Amino acid sequence: NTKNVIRGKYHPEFLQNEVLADIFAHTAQTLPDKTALIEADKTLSYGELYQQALIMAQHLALKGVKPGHIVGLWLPRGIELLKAQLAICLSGAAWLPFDMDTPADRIAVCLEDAEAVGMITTDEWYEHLAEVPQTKWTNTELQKPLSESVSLAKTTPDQPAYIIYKPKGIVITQKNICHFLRSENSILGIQEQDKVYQGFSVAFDMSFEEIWLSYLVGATLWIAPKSLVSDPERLCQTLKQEQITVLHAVPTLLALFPEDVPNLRIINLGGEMCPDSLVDRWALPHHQMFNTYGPTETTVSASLELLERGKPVTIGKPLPNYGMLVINSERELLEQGETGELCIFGPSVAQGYLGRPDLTADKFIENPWAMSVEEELLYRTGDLAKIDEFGQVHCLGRA
Ligand SMILES: NCCC[C@@H](N)C(=O)O
Ligand SMILES: [Mg+2]
Repeated sequence: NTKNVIRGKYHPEFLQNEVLADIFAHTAQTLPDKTALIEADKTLSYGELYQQALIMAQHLALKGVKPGHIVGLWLPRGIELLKAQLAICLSGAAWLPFDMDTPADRIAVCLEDAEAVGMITTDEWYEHLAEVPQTKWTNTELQKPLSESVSLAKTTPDQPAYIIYKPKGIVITQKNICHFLRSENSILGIQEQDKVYQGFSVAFDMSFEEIWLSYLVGATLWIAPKSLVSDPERLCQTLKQEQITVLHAVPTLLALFPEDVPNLRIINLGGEMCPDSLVDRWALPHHQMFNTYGPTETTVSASLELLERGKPVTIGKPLPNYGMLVINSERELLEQGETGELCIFGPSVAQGYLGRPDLTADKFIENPWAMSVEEELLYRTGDLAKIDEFGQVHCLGRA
């Protein structure tokens, strides 16, 4: 019996024998005629999206892409970016996402580091990649008709699903991300009826909360243009105009909203702990306001907190099947109250840092207190924390 190890709810059924392609293919076959993507006035259905991405994936397979390969992704915000991400996924490979504003030299560095077999871009952007040695395919050429269908080798849960980036490549597995999706959505509860704002760059974790939760339940995505992403008041009006029901964002953006958006079902605030003033402003009755915390090394999020006016803001309790404990300099578990390094365990702990066994073995360590085979690996956040007399974890800055 120990009050110094804090777990999320027990849900072994969130650990399935699945991969991202399985989740999306299920959603697309179940709701082919449902609209999946919205870009201004263009709309694509789940069935249309699935077929187009499958054609692109067969083209990747023809060009030599197989499960376990890493494919760079660099396209403008929009339907084509998401379709290309999905095409990489359907091919069985993991994608390395690049923000719109990534300099070509950084792209080259990341592709080299990951040993990527190639990357997807557009014709317009293809010219900008002269100094990139790796193979560069255009969505256009990958969308050409095929004279015969190509069988796609399936990938395994232990294979990478994506790699998030001097550069540190964090390797997230199919297992990691599929479990994270099911775990967080058991609490958030994104529904198929929802209309979800898609404003994050695919290089950030919260883009997964936007896109792939929606894929999981078949919600509809309204993809924000680059112009809108930097205009909080124009965005505050756009959310009302399009009647978006789900918004993932960081506290500062919400704090820059002039009025309320009453038609927002769920408000998931990542990035930073929400200030009390923003809670009192937005934790309204017709709003379910959440604050999600977690390092990229444990798949998007690790804990989630339901915000309420007058309830002090904390990082919440771990997500289902996630766990948190506090250790000291000697890598040994501390009794409650005595502060130390916050560590996270569970099935969504990343594989580690790509091609850097030194640092990986330094920060991903054996868990001597695992109560199952999914808890055998602790990621040391580098944060300092303590468990209070309420079983709640409190962050206390960096080490
Ligand atoms: N919901 C989590 C917020 C995003 C944070 N994990 C990050 O590393 O960017
Ligand atoms: Mg991090």
